[PDB]
Amino acid sequence: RPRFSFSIAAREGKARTGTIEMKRGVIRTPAFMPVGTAATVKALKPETVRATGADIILGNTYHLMLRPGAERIAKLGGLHSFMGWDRPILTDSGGYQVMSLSSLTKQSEEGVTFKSRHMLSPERSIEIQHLLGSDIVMAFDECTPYPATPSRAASSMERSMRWAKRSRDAFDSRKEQAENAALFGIQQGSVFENLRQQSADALAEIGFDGYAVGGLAVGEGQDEMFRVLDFSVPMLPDDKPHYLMGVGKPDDIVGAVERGIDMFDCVLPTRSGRNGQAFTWDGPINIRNARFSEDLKPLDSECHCAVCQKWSRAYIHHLIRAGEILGAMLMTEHNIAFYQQLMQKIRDSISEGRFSQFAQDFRARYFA
Amino acid sequence: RPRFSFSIAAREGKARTGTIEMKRGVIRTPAFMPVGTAATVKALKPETVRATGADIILGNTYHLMLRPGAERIAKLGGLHSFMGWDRPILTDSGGYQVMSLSSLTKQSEEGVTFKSRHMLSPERSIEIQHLLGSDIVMAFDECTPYPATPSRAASSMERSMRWAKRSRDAFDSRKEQAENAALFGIQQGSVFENLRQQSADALAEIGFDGYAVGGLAVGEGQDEMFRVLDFSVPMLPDDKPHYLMGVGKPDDIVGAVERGIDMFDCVLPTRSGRNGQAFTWDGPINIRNARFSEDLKPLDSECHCAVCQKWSRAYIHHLIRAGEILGAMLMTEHNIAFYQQLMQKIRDSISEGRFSQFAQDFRARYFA
Ligand SMILES: N#Cc1c[nH]c2nc(N)[nH]c(=O)c12
Ligand SMILES: N#Cc1c[nH]c2nc(N)[nH]c(=O)c12
Ligand SMILES: [Zn+2]
Ligand SMILES: [Zn+2]
Repeated sequence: RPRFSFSIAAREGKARTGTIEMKRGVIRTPAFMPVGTAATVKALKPETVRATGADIILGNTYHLMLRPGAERIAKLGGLHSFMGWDRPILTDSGGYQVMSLSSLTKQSEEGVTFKSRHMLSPERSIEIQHLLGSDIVMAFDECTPYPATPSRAASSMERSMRWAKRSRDAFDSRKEQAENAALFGIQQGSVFENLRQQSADALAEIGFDGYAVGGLAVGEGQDEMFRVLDFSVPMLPDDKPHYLMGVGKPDDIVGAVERGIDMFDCVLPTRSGRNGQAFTWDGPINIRNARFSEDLKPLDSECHCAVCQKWSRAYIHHLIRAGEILGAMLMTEHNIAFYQQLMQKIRDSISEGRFSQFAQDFRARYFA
Repeated sequence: RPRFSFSIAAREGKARTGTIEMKRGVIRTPAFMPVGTAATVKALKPETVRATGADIILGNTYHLMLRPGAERIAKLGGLHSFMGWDRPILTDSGGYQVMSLSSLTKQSEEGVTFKSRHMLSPERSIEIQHLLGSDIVMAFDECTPYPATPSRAASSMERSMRWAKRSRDAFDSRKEQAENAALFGIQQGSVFENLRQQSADALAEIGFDGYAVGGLAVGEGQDEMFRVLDFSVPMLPDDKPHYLMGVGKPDDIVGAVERGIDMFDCVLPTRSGRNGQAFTWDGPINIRNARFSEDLKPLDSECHCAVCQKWSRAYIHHLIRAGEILGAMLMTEHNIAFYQQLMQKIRDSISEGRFSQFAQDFRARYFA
């Protein structure tokens, strides 16, 4: 297999379906990436993640650099061996999380220093991702808070683009990395069209293997995110993957595919799983609700996951109410499976030229 | 398969190996029973429990009667369907737990009433076990606290024996239960030989499918428990299973088999698993200890479990230190697997007439 090859096998409007071939495996697109904080997809064995249909998972520069340490994981053989996932891993660069989780920060042109004292810069971020043995490396960016004035949004975007160039060069500098991994740039600009264009252009000029749409999962309502996607994704190179970071709910995902996005990540299925929220084709339910205490149906009536073929709502209800680990396990497995079944339905419907009808049908039921 | 058939296929000194055939399956003896509070073996899918080699698991009258409720589980189809375990289940009667976990109790000849207001009596305990669809029903007893004066120990034992007769008759009264399940009596008497004899005798006179040794897991040191086992187990009918309740550490188990016990249960492998204690043939280790942070070996060098073939100490160390659910999962799977491998080694060595040498060899290493 090649280092990186994105091929589009079918299209419908702005939506696309295909594959990314990399050395550790093939990624079917549009793709949902379970998130794996902190070298684990919470409450799932790797094999279980794979069984739900996941082709790739996300790891985080920020958390692993604090625990257990980037150099340590490198010493132990890389993230894949450490956690037992042998397929592609995309690592976020830390750009977001450093500002999100740190107890104290100092931002500067050089990078960000923080307490949880550490510095994170384009160079270090790319080095950490290297040490982890990431397959898809993210540029070190700044995720602009929402809302943002045009001035501050512009300043932030410009910095991110300078950091994008520094990320590129740091990646290319490391032969082993350049030859075996891929590098994705990250578009910023808040919700402003001219800034998103200048950002798209700076990224394309630098050149990346894929293009992420940053900053649209930090407060924007769906209508606003969709409006920004409407003009923003066509700015990106058509022949490269389009990754919407941090999105999202099943309906976010469907609308974003309708707008040209090929890759997604979100903690919602996992986190909300452990809190008792289960996704269904008729909308999300809270399994803790009293009305499920003697409900013998599965979580969802059509889901093929192992959880739905074996246990009832009533049981899972009991587990979560009891704070039992197996509840978290079952809820999470179901939710990730559901997300993967959604992606398959999306891929298949685009392949067959009936995606717009799928999206309409999905919405009708999900929102009923 | 018959309702109940215990056959002894080989012996060595007081130790025995064989099988219990029941309608839902065969139990290899000596047997370790993972404990399944509250309709779950914590952090394991049923299938995972089975894969470690478990033939039967323990459920608890006390906890399930409070949550989710005995009648409710009966409504939903019985404990086996509810939790997805289709093999034998032994249910404890509540005798122990009511006094152990309840917030307020009133003991009387009729039974125990408690707040966590509920009453538990021989009749209700047996009815609850029925409702759950238990395969091996335990008599409702009183687990005498340790230490105990001879007077109080005698009074407690006598009550337990009256309750044993009431348990027997309540069980026999329910045709469905009498025909498909088994009933085990429970010997009490504290550490006193004459009381253990009177108890053994009252139990044998009543007649049960198996005989448990109660009250030896509530403070007694090993030397004392072994001394009491030394005279107590020969008092029980030889041709019926001998169950030591609540025991124990791997070395407890080996010494108790040496004294004629065929069945064990304990929360140690599960609970201590989640707290970071892993069993090894060289003794238990605490995986949280700093010295495991870059240790690439498996939990144990010889263990065949899935955990030891796939993940390192270093990873599991990281998980538990991070309070990750997958740490609890992996630790628990390993620990139960280890317990089952111990039981297999015991069964095989008795079958081959080299159990006394196994026990000596085990102790030498484990205590090295
Ligand atoms: N919005 C949003 C984001 C979610 N994850 C992100 N990660 C990075 N590196 N940048 C981003 O803007 C975001
Ligand atoms: N010792 C001890 C025991 C552990 N579980 C028990 N369960 C019952 N019913 N009785 C017992 O004495 C004990
Ligand atoms: Zn499901
Ligand atoms: Zn193991």
